[PDB]
Amino acid sequence: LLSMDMSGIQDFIYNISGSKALKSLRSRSFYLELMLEVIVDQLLERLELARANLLYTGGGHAYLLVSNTDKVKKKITQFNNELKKWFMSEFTTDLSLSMAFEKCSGDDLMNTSGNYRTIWRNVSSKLSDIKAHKYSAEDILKLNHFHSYGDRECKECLRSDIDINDDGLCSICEGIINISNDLRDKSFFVLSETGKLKMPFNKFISVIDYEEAEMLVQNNNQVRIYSKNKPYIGIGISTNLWMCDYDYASQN
RNA sequence: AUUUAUAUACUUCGGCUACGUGUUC
Ligand SMILES: Nc1ncnc2c1ncn2[C@@H]1O[C@H](COP(=O)(O)OP(=O)(O)OP(=O)(O)O)[C@@H](O)[C@H]1O
Repeated sequence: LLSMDMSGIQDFIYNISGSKALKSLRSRSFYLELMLEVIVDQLLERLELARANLLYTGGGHAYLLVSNTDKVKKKITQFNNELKKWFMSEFTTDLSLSMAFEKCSGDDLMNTSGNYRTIWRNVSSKLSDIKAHKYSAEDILKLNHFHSYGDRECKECLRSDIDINDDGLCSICEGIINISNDLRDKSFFVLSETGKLKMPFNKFISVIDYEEAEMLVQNNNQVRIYSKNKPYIGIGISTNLWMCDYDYASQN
């Protein structure tokens, strides 16, 4: 039973002070949500496994029931290592993820003597105490010695480490603005290798409509269409992602 | 030269901080 926790959502989502703030917030919550979705899907691809194995997602949590094999464990550990590398490379304190798992048996799941709750609490506890130790030695040394030439804080996004560009905006928040602009009109989001917004596994997210999504399907491209609460799509890798995106300002 | 001594009605009714504008280089 594998559990994942996102570290810093309540902080990173609430460093917004600009005039376009509302557009980013819809884009920022969606950005974290899509991060979690793409990372969990990518994990399930590593496990050569099915989507039905995801028991619960939401907030910064995720719950999976995967095979108890040494192979599974080595893959989980390796992907955790690469994952931690990537987040350290992009935000380094604002967002982190945690991995944890604890053995369970069939007798446990069948609700024999309430041990289901015992294992649930055990996995929660291991997830919540592995967050104490997040950084090995060499990583913490690696952070502290970068006399690296960089620019200053993003206006929309409060971050010293980030480097601003045109109009005093960094790349990440400008892409956030663009995808926010596209949010209200277009309903489908694609996982593509060129795209707009930087995403974990060397991937990028852009926006599509059902027709060019269809062409992408007949383009046999390794794509995952992520939708805005649309059933009956039947387009490639159908992913009716569950999200509430409402704005009265678009009713004018 | 011998009785009043101000009396009742109404004791303010009608009509209820706008703009430049919030954030950064
Ligand atoms: N994409 C998101 N955008 C905005 N708020 C979110 C998003 N995802 C989750 N949240 C909410 O923000 C809350 C605060 O997140 P927080 O940073 O405290 O991390 P967490 O997931 O609760 O875990 P922990 O605090 O143990 O690290 C979450 O509990 C959740 O309800």
